Parts: sequence; structure tokens; C-alpha cells
Amino acid sequence: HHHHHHSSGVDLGTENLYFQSMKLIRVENFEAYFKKQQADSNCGFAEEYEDLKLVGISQPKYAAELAENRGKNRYNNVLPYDISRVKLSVQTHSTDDYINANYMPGYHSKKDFIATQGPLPNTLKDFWRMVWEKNVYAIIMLTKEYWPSKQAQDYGDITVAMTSEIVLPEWTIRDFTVKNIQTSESHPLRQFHFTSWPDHGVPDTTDLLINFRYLVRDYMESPILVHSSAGVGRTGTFIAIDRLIYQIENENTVDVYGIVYDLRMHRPLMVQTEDQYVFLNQCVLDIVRSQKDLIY
Ligand SMILES: [Cl-]
Ligand code: NI
Ligand code: NI
Ligand code: NI
Ligand code: NI
Ligand code: NI
Repeated sequence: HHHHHHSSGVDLGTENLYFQSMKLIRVENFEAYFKKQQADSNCGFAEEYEDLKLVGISQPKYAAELAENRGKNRYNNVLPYDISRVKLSVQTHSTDDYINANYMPGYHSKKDFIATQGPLPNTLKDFWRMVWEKNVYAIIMLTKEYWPSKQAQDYGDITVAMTSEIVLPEWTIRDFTVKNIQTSESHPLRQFHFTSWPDHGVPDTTDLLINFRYLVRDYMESPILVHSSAGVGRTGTFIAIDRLIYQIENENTVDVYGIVYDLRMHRPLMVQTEDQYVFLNQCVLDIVRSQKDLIY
């Protein structure tokens, strides 16, 4: 009974959704389209990106604005929308449910990812609770510590213990156990840490992002938790490329505009600069160029 179509003049956000929330390009036409869009200092891509700027930002975020939850946001202007926020269980009051995090769609489902900020000192117990309560098995950390290394640490009613650390040049892979001290139930956890993605910036090469993503997929119901400082820019770019690669492999099509549109509908600022958006397109170009008769 929830399936309905809106009349005009009811929600201008929904009208935009129906009208222009997609720009689908077949891979066979993508090199020609990329050439057009990158001309004159990326004018075409800049227009796509500026058309995305107000998407999603009219949605309510009352929980995020509660006085009780102010200390739980890193920035007073990066706030989770109510509709997609990760709601935690409650012990003492309703606001116990709050964390600056959102469910983000991936290629396969609407809860494929949780996008969140790197924990604060006062939200560290909440962050590991989320990991526990939402059955997270993979964490993706994009930066340029909230976990133990030496011995087990308790964060609230959860104990975390490190079981492996492999340091590589571009990234680190850490394994943990996450154990509810009240119930004794333990889950495994793998953390994939990309170690030089600059804030507001992009990795040094497209291979680094693509190969890191494929590392995440080869080394993994349950959400993938992605975080960065604000939980939007690098986090959104990561999720986007993952969605794009699946769309290229399974469909023969690309929709960077539509995937970022969809991200913005679930959390603010996803893919936070124009260069990150252009970078997603250069990633696609390089994937397309690498996947590419005698006459008698
Ligand atoms: Cl950082
Ligand atoms: Ni229904
Ligand atoms: Ni439905
Ligand atoms: Ni219908
Ligand atoms: Ni409606
Ligand atoms: Ni900054």
C-alpha cells in the first residue's frame, strides 16, 4: 500500500527525482563522452557536479539537531538525514540511539554500506556498539587510532582485540574480534585502511583506488562500514567506484551522476569536491580503456 506517485506541486525534491536523477552512458560511448566532458578545464563534468549540489539537502535531520546529540557530530554542518540514519539500541534515553552515520545504497541493496565519521573520543563506545549491533564485518578507513593493538580494550560492553596487522605501502589490513562482554558472543572483523588519500583530494593514481577496492572485495546481510574524517568526501568516492565497477561488469553502462545523486539522498556531501567527481570519471575511463581482423 506504500506505492504511490506524487502530483505536481507536492514535493519539488520528488519532482527532481522523477525528472533528472540519472545520466546513463553505455561503456561503448564512454570514451567519446569523457572527451567532451573533460574539455575546457572539465566544463561538462563541472556542470554535472553543480547540478548535484542541492540534492538531498531539503530533508529533515531533527535527531542530528537535538541538543543532546550536539557533542556527537564532528562538524555542526555535516548532519545525518533522519530517513537513512543508523539508529542504535537504547538503554537510558531515546538519544542513546544517535550516531553520525547513514545507510548508503550499494549496487546490491539499500543497506550495503554505512557511511560514518571517524569516531570522536566521546563517541568511541557508540561507534563500536554500531559495529557490534549492526553486524559489521568489514571496516574501510580512508585517511592521510580507535582500535587496540597491544592488548584487548573494552569500549562500553564490547571488547576489541587485534588478531593481525599487515602493513603494505599503500594500505594496511587489520583483523579484530569484537565480543559482547554481556553475552560472550564474538564476531570477526577486518579493517582495510587506505593510508594516503588527502582530505578534499584524491589518491595519486586511479590504480590505487581501483586496486584498493578490489582488495576490499577479494579479502572480505551485513553492511560495509566506510569512514573518513567527515564521512562524506573520500567515503562517498569509495562507495561510488564500487557501485560503478559492478555496473560496468554486470550492465555495460556507467552512471556516475546517478550514483552520486543517490548517495546525496542518503547523506550530505557524498563526493565532496569536483575533482573527486572528475576522478571517478577518470577511474571509469581507465577501466574502459583496459577492457578494450585481417582483410584479404
Ligand atoms: Cl585524516
Ligand atoms: Ni505498499
Ligand atoms: Ni517498496
Ligand atoms: Ni507505479
Ligand atoms: Ni510520498
Ligand atoms: Ni578541510
